[PDB]
This record gives sequence, structure tokens and C-alpha cells, in this order.
Amino acid sequence: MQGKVALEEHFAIPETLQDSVPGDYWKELQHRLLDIQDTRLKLMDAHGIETMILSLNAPAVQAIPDRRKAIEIARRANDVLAEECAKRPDRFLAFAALPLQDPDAATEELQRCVNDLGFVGALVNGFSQEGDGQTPLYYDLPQYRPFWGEVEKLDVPFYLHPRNPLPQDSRIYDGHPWLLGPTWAFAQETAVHALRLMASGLFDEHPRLNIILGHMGEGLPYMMWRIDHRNAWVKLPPRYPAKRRFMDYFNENFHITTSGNFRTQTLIDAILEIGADRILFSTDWPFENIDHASDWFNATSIAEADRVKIGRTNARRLFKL
Amino acid sequence: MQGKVALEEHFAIPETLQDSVPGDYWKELQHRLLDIQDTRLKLMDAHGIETMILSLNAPAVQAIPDRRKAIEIARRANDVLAEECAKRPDRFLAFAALPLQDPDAATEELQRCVNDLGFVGALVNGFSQEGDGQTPLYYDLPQYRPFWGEVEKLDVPFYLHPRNPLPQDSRIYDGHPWLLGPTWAFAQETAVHALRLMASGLFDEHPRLNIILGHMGEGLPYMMWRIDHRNAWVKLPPRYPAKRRFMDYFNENFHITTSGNFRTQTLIDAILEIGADRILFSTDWPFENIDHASDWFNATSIAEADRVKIGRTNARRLFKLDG
Amino acid sequence: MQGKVALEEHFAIPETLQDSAGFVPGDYWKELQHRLLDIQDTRLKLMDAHGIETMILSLNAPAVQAIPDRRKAIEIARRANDVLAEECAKRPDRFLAFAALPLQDPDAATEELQRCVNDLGFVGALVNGFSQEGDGQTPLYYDLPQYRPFWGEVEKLDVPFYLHPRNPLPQDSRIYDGHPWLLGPTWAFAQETAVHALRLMASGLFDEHPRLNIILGHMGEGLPYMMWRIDHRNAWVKLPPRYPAKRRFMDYFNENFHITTSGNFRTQTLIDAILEIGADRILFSTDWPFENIDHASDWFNATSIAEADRVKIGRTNARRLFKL
Amino acid sequence: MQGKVALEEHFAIPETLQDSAGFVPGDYWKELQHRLLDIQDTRLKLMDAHGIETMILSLNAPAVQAIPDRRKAIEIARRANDVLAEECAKRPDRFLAFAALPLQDPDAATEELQRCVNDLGFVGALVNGFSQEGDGQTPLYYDLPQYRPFWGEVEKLDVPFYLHPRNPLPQDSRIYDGHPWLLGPTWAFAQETAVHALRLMASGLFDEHPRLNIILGHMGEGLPYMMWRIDHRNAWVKLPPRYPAKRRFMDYFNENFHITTSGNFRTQTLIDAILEIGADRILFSTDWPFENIDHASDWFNATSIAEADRVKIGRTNARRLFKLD
Ligand SMILES: [Zn+2]
Ligand SMILES: [Zn+2]
Ligand SMILES: [Zn+2]
Ligand SMILES: [Zn+2]
Repeated sequence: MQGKVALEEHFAIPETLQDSVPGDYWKELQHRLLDIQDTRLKLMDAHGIETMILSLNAPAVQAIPDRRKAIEIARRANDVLAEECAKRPDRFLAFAALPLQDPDAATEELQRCVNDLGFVGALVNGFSQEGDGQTPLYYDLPQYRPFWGEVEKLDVPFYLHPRNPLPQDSRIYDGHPWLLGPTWAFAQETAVHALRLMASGLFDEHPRLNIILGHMGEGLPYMMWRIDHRNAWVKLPPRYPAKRRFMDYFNENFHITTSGNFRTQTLIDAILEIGADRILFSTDWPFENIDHASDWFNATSIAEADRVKIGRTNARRLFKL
Repeated sequence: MQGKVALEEHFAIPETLQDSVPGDYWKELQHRLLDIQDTRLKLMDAHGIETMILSLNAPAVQAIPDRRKAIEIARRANDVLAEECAKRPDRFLAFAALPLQDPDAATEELQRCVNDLGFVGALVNGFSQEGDGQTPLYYDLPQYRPFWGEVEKLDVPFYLHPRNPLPQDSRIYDGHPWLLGPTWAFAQETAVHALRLMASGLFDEHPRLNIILGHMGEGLPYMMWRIDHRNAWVKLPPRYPAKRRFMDYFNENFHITTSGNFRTQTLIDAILEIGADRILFSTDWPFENIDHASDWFNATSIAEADRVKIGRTNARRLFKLDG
Repeated sequence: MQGKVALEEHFAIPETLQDSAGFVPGDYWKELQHRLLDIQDTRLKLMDAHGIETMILSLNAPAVQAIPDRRKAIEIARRANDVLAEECAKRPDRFLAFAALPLQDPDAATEELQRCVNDLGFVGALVNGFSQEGDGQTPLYYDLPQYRPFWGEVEKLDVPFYLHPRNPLPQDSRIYDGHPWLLGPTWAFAQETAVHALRLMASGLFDEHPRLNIILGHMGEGLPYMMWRIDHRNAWVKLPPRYPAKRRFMDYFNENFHITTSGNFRTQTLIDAILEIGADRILFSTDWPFENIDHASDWFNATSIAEADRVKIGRTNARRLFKL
Repeated sequence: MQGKVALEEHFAIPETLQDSAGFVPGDYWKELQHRLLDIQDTRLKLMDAHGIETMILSLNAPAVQAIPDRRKAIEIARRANDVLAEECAKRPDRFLAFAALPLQDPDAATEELQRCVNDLGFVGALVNGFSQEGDGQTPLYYDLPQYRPFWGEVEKLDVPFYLHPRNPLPQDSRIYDGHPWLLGPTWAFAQETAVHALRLMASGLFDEHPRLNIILGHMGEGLPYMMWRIDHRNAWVKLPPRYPAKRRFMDYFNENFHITTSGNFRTQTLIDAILEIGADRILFSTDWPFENIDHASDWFNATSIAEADRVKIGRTNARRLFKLD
């Protein structure tokens, strides 16, 4: 399939490189993160990707406790991204990096990126760190409501990307560093953060919000029924502030991508849960090979009509292209 | 379907009853947990369940920090269960409650339950608490290897059941108590505990072990591919002690049940990931209605041959009930 | 789900009533007749109780397609269409109509479709497979040359064509000899309709008229499950197909066809279809009165698909297709 | 996956070679002829390269079923079976055999099956649909009364019967008139075989002989997808079916049939079949030489199913069915 749109495609600036074992693989990953116009573009041309929506790596800004520095790095990453997109505006679009440890500053930067730089959304690596940085700040909190109101006003999607939990909140993984990151920790952290947004009633207040999750929903589709229906015999209204069910907000305010989850069985389950209209192709490059993502997607067992929607038209519609 | 086997069916004793909002629902749940020979049996007769493998509620013994007390309560709960099953041996089987905060005591009690009481396995509610009870004790730790060796020798399954993480290990849920328990926390806690067992190399050392997970695998099937294959271009071997991949241990040493997860889409995904031969019917009664579980299972969209296997024969084979 | 659209819902006129006599055993015949003749009463009450807002009505089978005499066929089609228009006018907010066509006379059929669409406001046509004409001993399929003008008009009017089943003629039914239970909905209906559909595709009809929309009931008459094989059998042979059409069967099926859930309330079948043709081309339907409306609706309300797709398959796909 | 078992793998003898002519034009015909006549060389090299340990061989089609003269049919069947036995003996560790049967003569077919199984060690029979006999203008289906003794012997010998496709006679193919491209594997093969299978079911054959094992290729010739409708159409009518069988079509399909992946390398189709008949009754097969072995193997190695089921469908279901353990 040609003309695909991919939207969990990362790059980095020297300031955030460290954020992402020594040897040839680490050297290659660094090269990939810094490259946009050469290797990346050639792979897009060879693997049917017309549009790549770029985003800064992780944890990047979300791991910068000093709001002053976080704002600085965010603006810097966004300016660099704007310059890179300008080189091939027919192929590259961008997601804004935001200094959410400072709600007002984040709202202002999103406005600048969207209104002045033409960015089409925001990508944030989970909770923010601020001050001593020992407290994970989730976006369902009160201080972020004004921000969400602006996101809805600008009407651009918010990509809730993973990050690892803080050490004090990672004891279950002690002795197992191999369970951190994309193996598992990333999914748990992101899935719960998403559930917090839903449970808080954020989508009752701002029903037009569009949230995007990668890695096929971080496991949510498979357990969505249970999330709402567990202990069904108990006919008492849910205790959370949100007015409806989790499945309602997931079905109406979320979209998921195939980033780093090239599994047909997983895609089929998602198609039967959230629907093909809300699944988007993505690769997670440079952490995943573009050819791996594309070759899998070209052959996965779905209707050709859905391969076109998931690979291209769903995204073009979502980002008003 | 008649003649089903259900194996995540709970009961409680006064001592552990408290482990399980005020009103009529709370009163009903308590009654259900204390009943075995009446209400429960009538529902089994009405909903095609021939065999029910019983287990104590949660967290129960795993939440008793004092080793002596934990050993006492486990003992009491197992003796009570043994007596209840003896009243109707053709309908009730039992899972042992174990005081794992004391590895040796736990091994001794499992042998006692299996060899002397005829129990067919063990059910443990996640990590154990001991001493000050502020440290979650996972079973992949070195001190539990002798125990696992005995489990394999006795050749009985180990049901790794959920429990909530300790407060200091649940900040991500702060302000959202509705995310604890069956809504989500139970799955994360159990899924990771299972992955720790796999990564530790436990199944290389004891390959004949049979581990059971409820709630359709606590989310594992859907993300299993990613667990091993993420960043596939990096051809460097994983650094965990285990010699093979997570999918290998999941496919070879685990079985999942339908407890509290009556969703056809989820069952189809599991069938295409772990296979119908490793999926077992279960309800999670009394936390779930038996009729809800049975009615869903009778109509779910699978082959009739698989409905027979998942509903009865997989369990009969696993617990050697045909000989 | 409320607000559903159903489009394989039948009725009969006195002149075609007996055609359904063999569909059900005795004792049930009286009830089936009542169902076929009723449009405004029981039918509407079932629609209100089972979340159906719009019902696109069609004459029963084989009806017009089994009338060998051209003059008579044209007469019955016009009468059936006039009656249907009268019935729809009584409850225009709930009933729409498919035209009955005397295709044993191409020109007349073309004229009648135009009348139904332009003057009566019908939204498409429903035809029970091949036509019989003259001695009526030869099945007339619509891929034949004489029907090209007709298809051009269908495309011009831009209304869908529902290719409904009918049993093959006795001389073309020997494989079922001694097994009358295999005729009809059990199996014969599907084979007859599936192949007729393939004949249309292979003939190149959709190369000539790419905007045509064909609808098949009973979840595609078995086509989705075997579609890959239909094109890819003997794939090692790198030679072009031998039929007139320029492309593959899957292309025409994916681009010119839609299938309904009529009389095939099976979740596994629906999942396969979703993974082959896609939810955007699957439509809810019941096959009332040959199938119970409650059976169709209750199954559809609980089938294992995404809620977004339940809305599309149950309502929006049809509203989009019929420009409602 | 290595160690697979494939069971819809054909060959031909000079006497039946022309039956496969019409299929491919030129050059491809030369290649197909080579493939059909070869058993020990190219075929074996492909098995070694594509993880196939066991290949259960069968004569091509329609072959014996299209020989109306009883004596000639018996002769050709015996000749094909003797050649097959000789070929299998060259490499018994890799090749097994299905018997060709002269069913236009029930007693003769019964005797030949006994000879093949008891004396030649064949593991089953493969028949290309209905038989032609005498004037050959009437399709002879195996649900007919005269074949009951034969079926009783099949059950006694306890070997599977592979009901393979064939095209219907011209007078029974008018629906395909003008569309020769719809005959054969494109569609006609499936319709012919699916209905023949339903006739066996409806006749009550499996009530009388419940231990029979029937095998269908091409993923069941379309049956799984429409199985619910076959039994449940017009469900509101609460009256029993009119056929002689005591139970439902789905019951006989579930209990007496097995389907193979021959010439139907489609994951969606396999998933539907897994959710209808179950992975325990699906078997890997290729339909070589009409289909490429690498096409079948490559698809099966990557299809979206549980690894445990890949092992069963690719090898253990067959080994259990043919008692190879
Ligand atoms: Zn990423
Ligand atoms: Zn439980
Ligand atoms: Zn109909
Ligand atoms: Zn074949």
C-alpha cells in the first residue's frame, strides 16, 4: 500500500539524545534519531509512506523538572522540528512538544505551534516531573483543565505516549529491568494514565477531544469489557466522577495506532472492539524498522477497504488533510 | 452445555471474610462467600456445572504478615475446605491456601493438602507480606525455588490469583480508587508477577510446572507479541536469566480461564494466541454471577468442539480427573 | 440498537402469494400468508418493538422472474409496483421500496425501473435471479448482451440492484435429486445467486459500468469465505484470467458489491465478512417474513463487533447507500 | 514449521495424465505434466526445503470416476494403485498412499479398498466426487443405497475417505454456460463437493456408521461459512427437518468431517474455520502440483493462529487421524 500516513515517528535533538547497550546498535539508533531528510525519507519512499507526522523522543521534556528549562527545551525542539518540516512540507507534519510542568506555558506553546508553526497536534510522554521531580503529574488533575479546554478549541489531537514510571513507583519491576520500557512498563503507565483521563470526566466536559494511543491501545481493547463490566451483578452506579462508561469514552474520544505492535491477532481484536475507523498505521521509527511495520501492514489479514482506512484515510480525516 | 468444570470459585471463613459500599449488595456478597452446599450448588445444578474447584478468597493469607498467624489461618481454611468437599466429593474439589511468607511452611502445607487432603492444586493471591509487611514478596525470588520444585514433584497446578498492590506501590492510582481491584489493578499486578516468573528462568529449571491465570490471562495475550518482539531490529539477546522467550513459557506453562471476562472478542483473540487447548471456563463466583458466566459461555462464538474442551475436558485433563 | 434500516423484507400480492407456498410446511402456511399480506399492522408493530426505523420492501420470490409470458410479466410487475407505492404512501416515514422488474423483456424492464424511480420514488430494484421467458426452459442471466442497455440505465438512475435468490430449474437441479431439503434457503438459493453474481463480474459488466451497486443477501451467499480462492487458485500460473473482465473478482466484489445479514445471523460469518469486505459494505436485514424480525434484531444487537460498526451496519451504511 | 504432513498431493499415470490437460495452455502444461509424473525427485526436494516430512499421495482427477465402463475403471484403479505402492516403497519414510477406487462397481470398489489397505498398506481412499457408469450420463452419488455396504467396510477398515472435487456433467452445468472460467477450482469444484458432502450427511449415513471420517479439501468447500444457515434458516418454524438423518448438518460436519488447507491459503478463511469446526479438525495440505508447495508452506508458516494449533494443523492432527504414532 502506498500513500500511508505514519504518526508515531520520532526524532531527537542533542539535548534529548540521552533520553533514548554500547555498540553498533546504539550508534545506529542515534544516527536515526538525528536524521530526517536522508535515511528516513528514503525509507518512506521505499515503503509507501507519504506523510510522516514527527515528534520528539521520550521522555524528553516530561523528565525536565525545572519548568524554566523545560519550556526552553520544548520551544527549541519545536523550532528545529518546524525547520525540518519546511524542507519537505509535502511529506512532513509535526506534533508539538509541551512543557506541561507549567500548565499555562504549555497552553501557550501549543497555541504557538498550531497557529504560527502549523503543527497538527501534540505528543506528550506521560506524566510530567516538576520541582524536585519526585511526583508524577497526571493530566486529569484540576490545573490541566484550562489546557484541555484550549486543546479542544484548537481542535488538534493529543498523542499520549509512554514513559517509564519513577523508581519509587516501579518496585514491582525491581530485579527485572527488562520489564521496563516497551516490554511492558510503557503500556501499563500509559493505559492507566488514559483511564485516569476517562474516569475524571474530562470527556464529559470536553467531548470533542481526540486522544491517540500507540502500541494498539497499550492493551486496553482486550480488557475493555472487563474494565466496565466486572462484577456486573452489582447494580450500583460507578464511583468515578465521569458520567458514562469507560468503553464510551474509549469508543468516542480515542484512536489507537499500530506502532510497535505488528500483530494480526491484536489488530483483529481491536477491529472487533474499537472499529477499523479508529485504528491508525504507525511504526515507532527509529525504535522499530519502517520495513518491519510496512511489510506487516501490507499483508495483515483485514479487508482491503480497511487497509486503506487504517493506512491512510483515517489519519487524513483526523488531521483534516 | 452441561458437565462444565469451574475453577475460580471462591468462599471465605470468618477470619478472612473481611478481605472481601454499605447496603444490600454487601450483605449478599458475604452470604455467598460463606455458602457452599446450598445456593452455590443450586446454581451449579441450574447452569451445567458438574465440578467446582473451590478456593479461599483474597487477599486472605497473602495479607497476613505474621508467619505463625498466616500458617494458622491457611491451615484452618484448608481444613474447613477439606470438610466441605467431603460432603459432596462428586461436585467439589479444592485448591490449597498457602502461607508463602514462610517458604518451608508453605511447602509442607501443600504436601499436606495434596497428599493427605486430596487437594488438586494451590491458589495464591499474588505476592506475600511478612514482618512489617511493607515489602511485596514475589515468587521468582531465590527462596521459593525449593517450593516450586515440590509443586512440580506433586504435579499439581498453581493458580496465580490477583490482589491489589501495597499503597506505596500504587501511586499511579492515587485519587482513582475505582481503578484498583478487578477494574484494572488486579490485572497489572498479576500479569507482571507472571512475567517475573517467566523471566527468572523458573520454567527452564522446572518445565513441567502448570500455572493458571484467570480473567483471560490478565491482558497478556493481546500484548504477548510486543513483549518479545518490540524493537526487533536490535539483534541483541535479552538479558534476563530465562533461556527462551516469554511467548515460549506462556504457551507451554500457562493456562488461562474465563473468570470475570465474559467477552467473545477477548476469547477469540486468546484462541488465536494461546489456543483453545489452554483456555478454561471459570466464573469468579461470588464476585460474578454464575448465570452471567454460563449464559455467555453457552452462546460465545467458538467451535462446539472447543466449547466442550474449554468448558470441561481441558480441566478434566489438567487435573487428571479421568484417572 | 434503534433506528435500524432493513432491506430484504418481503410482501406479496394475491397474484404472487402461491409462490411462497413451498417455503414452509403446512400449518405454518396460513401464518406466512398473513405475514406476506400484512404491511401496515403487525409488521409495523414488530418494527417499533425491534428498533427498525426504515424497511425497504420488496415483492416475494420468484414472482415476476418465473412468469414466461412477457406481456403477463410486465402486467404483474406494474401491478406489484403500484401496490407497493400505495402501501409506502400510507407510512412514508417508515417504508421505502424496491422495484419488481419484468426482465424477460429488457426494454420493458428498463422502462418500468425508470417509472418506479422517477415517478414512484423507489430506491432500487430487487430481482429473484434469472428470468424465464417463452417456453421458460432456459435460465436468462443478466450478464448476457441484451441486458447491457438495462444496466446502463441502472447506473444512470444510480440506484442499487438487489440480486435475490430463486431455485434453479428442475433440469438444472439434478445434484439435488432425492434431496428436496437442499433446495431453497438451505443451500440451492446461495449457489444459484453466488454464481449469477460471479457471471456479472466475469462478463466485464463493471468495467463498462463501474458505478453500479449490487446487493447480495445471506451474507454474500458464501462468497466472502472463498473469494481468495476464486482469484488465487493455481497462483503459480503467471498468466492472465480467461474471462472478458479486465480485473479480479475480488476487485469487483470489493468495489461494486454490498452484502446483508438476511437469514444469516451468525457471528463467525459476520467476522469473516468484516475481515474480507469490511464493515462499510455489510448491511443489516432480516428476510422477514421468512425469518423472524426478533431473531434478526436480537442477534444483531449482541453480535461481537465494535459499537461503531453496529451503528454503520445497522443504519448508516444503508442511509448512505440509498442517499437518505 | 518442519515435520508437516500434507494429504492432497497428486500424481498421475500415463493413462490419466490427459485428465489434467485443459487446465494450463502451453509450456505450463509441460511443467504440470512433469510435476504429475514426478514423485521421487523434484517433489521430494520441495518437501525437504519446505518442512514436509510426510506426503500422502493420490491419483489426479477425475480419473477413475470418469470411466463409465466398470471393467476399464477397475483396471485403471488397480494400475494406479500398484504404481503408487511401488513409488511409496522407494521411500516409505516420506510417502503414504490413498487408494483410487472403481466406485461405478460398489463390490469391486470395496474389494480394491481392502486390497490397498490390507495388502498395500494404504491409509485411506480419495475419490473425485460422483461416478459415471454405463452410458455415463447420470451422476452417481455415494449417499445412494447401493453404497451402504461399501461404507460399512470403510468404517470396518477404519480409514478416512477423502471426498475430492470434479466438475459436474455438461447437462448439469448450464449455470456455467458461457463461463468456462467458473468451472474447476474457481467455483464449480466447491459447489459439487459441498453438496455431495451434504447429501452424505442428510442421508443418515453417519447415524448408521458414526465412526466414518470424511475429509474435504479447500477448507471445506465453503461449508463452514454457511453452516449455521444450512440448519437454522427459517428458525421460527418449529418443525423437524424432512431429511432421514436424525441430527443436524452441523453435528455431522463437527463429528465426521476434517478439512484441509489445500488451495485455500487464506488466513481469514482459516480463522472462520477455527471458530466453526475447530483447529483439531483442520489439516495442512497443498494441492501440489496444481498449487506450489512453497506457496502453501510459506503461508501456513506465517498464518495468524496459536503456535500450538500450527503444530496440530500442520502435523499432529494428521498423525492422529492416520494412526502414525
Ligand atoms: Zn514511540
Ligand atoms: Zn477470583
Ligand atoms: Zn429474501
Ligand atoms: Zn486436489
